[PDB]
Order: sequence, then C-alpha cells, then structure tokens
Amino acid sequence: MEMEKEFEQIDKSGSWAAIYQDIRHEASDFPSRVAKLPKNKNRNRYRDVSPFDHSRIKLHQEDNDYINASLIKMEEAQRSYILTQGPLPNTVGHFWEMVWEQKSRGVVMLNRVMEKGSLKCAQYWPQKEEKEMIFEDTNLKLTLISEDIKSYYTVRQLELENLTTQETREILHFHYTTWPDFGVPESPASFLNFLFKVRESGSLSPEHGPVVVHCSAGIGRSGTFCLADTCLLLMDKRKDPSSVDIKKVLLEMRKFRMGLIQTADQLRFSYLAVIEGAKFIM
Ligand SMILES: O=C(c1ccc2c(c1)NNS2)N1CCOCC1
Repeated sequence: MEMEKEFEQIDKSGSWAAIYQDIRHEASDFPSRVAKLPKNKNRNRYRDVSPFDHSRIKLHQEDNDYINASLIKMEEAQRSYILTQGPLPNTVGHFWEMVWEQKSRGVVMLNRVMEKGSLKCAQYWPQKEEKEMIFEDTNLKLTLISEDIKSYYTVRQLELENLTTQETREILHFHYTTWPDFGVPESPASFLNFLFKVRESGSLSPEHGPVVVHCSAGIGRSGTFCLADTCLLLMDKRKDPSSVDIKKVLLEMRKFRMGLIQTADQLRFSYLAVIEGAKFIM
C-alpha cells in the first residue's frame, strides 16, 4: 500500500502495536559473540543491545578492537551510517578513535547528557574554547572552535588532532536538544528541519566517511533518523515514489543492527516524518 493512506488505516484501526510486533518477529538474528566476551562488559551500556559480529566497527588496535557500533550500508539509497551507543566514561577515547579512523565529518547526537534525572551518556566534548580535552588512551586532542545555539538544536565546530601524526580535522557536532523525556515529538517539523541541516553540511555525502549517529542505546531515536533520511532519498531516486515501503526499509536496516525503532510510537513518528517531508521536498 501507499504510505499516507496505510497510515490513516492504521490510525483508524488502532493497530500500531500489532504492526510493530510483526516487525519484531520478522527481524534478523545474527551472532554478537565479540560483544559478549567478558573483557568487554564495561564497553556496553545495556546488556541487551549489542552490535552483530558481521557489521560491527573494528578499532585499529591489536589489544582490543571492540566498540558498541554498527555500519548500516544502504545499497540502493547509496548512503551509509554508523550507529553507536552514547559513550561511557571508559569509552570516550574509543569513540573519537572511531571518528578519526572511519574519516567521518559529522556526529549526530539525539539525546541530552541527563534525562529523567539519570546520566544517558558521558560529557564527551569540551564546553569552553580554552578548556580542551586530551584522551590519553588513544592519543587524541579535541578542541571546541565555535558553538551556535538554536531553539531546537545546537551545532558545534570541533577540531580533532591525532597527536601521533599532528594531523588535524574539522568535525561538525549536530545536537538535537528537544526530544521529550517521554514519548515522541507531537510534530516532526523540527526533526525534519534538523535532518536537512545535517544534509546541507556535507556530513552525509560520499566524499566523507559515514556519519556517526547516537542516542543513549543507539537504536531508537538513532533508528528514526536514518530510516527517515533513507526513505526520503529513495522517494527522490525512484520513478514511482509511492513504491517506497517503510516497513521493508526498516527490516533491511535491522540486518545491520538489532532493535532499530524501540516502540510503536517511534514507528508511527517515523511514518509521520516521511509523509510530511515528502511534501516539502517538492
Ligand atoms: O521535510 C522538511 C524539510 C525541512 C527543511 C527542508 C526541506 C524539507 N527541504 N529543503 S529544506 N519539512 C517537513 C515539514 O515540516 C517541516 C519541514
């Protein structure tokens, strides 16, 4: 079926939970043996969210190459994304090592450091120009260059230096700051505006390594971001845009990381975002 009318048909019939459970039942199951090794317990935020072995990002290190991160490679859309958990106190150096090694231009953050009164990720970037951060375990230096605070999101320019080679690179930090503590946004307008700002920066384009996107677990809000981006790109590429099937795209993405889209409310919000976005594109 088309999307917008499939949408009203699920609303009128109130069957979002049944649609979402079908997706959960059909989703791929692949091994995640490296994630579950005892030496990696303090590298995982949640025991039930792990990268598959076949798609995990490897650190260029011979001691321990493990990070909780996955490469989502979308062949028809010609887009790739790295989805990862919010960094932990003992993985902030690994996080920036990955950004460096994978040649990423942009980092997309969809959570606040504290939500619901609890810490959802480490404070992994500097908050003042004159107070830079050094990660001694991976030999990187990170400096805040500029910050632009808007009503729904903040964009930061960061300098990452590989202290071993003295090479430097400019990284863009795109921080969506207004996702509610509970539920999903009432309107997708600010989320879509944010997606378009990431696109306009070049951070999603083939001349750079894959964008790094995270929330707390790296599957819920993060899944919504890449699902909406890929669906809108396919609607531009195909002769028949009504042939784009958001459930089929989501199942393709779940071949590369488990659990993408965590609730039926997040599934409905993803439909809403793609529907409204397809009108603005034209
Ligand atoms: O999809 C977008 C969107 C936003 C910005 C741009 C765009 C498309 N295209 N160029 S810039 N929406 C969805 C409807 O409400 C808000 C805007």
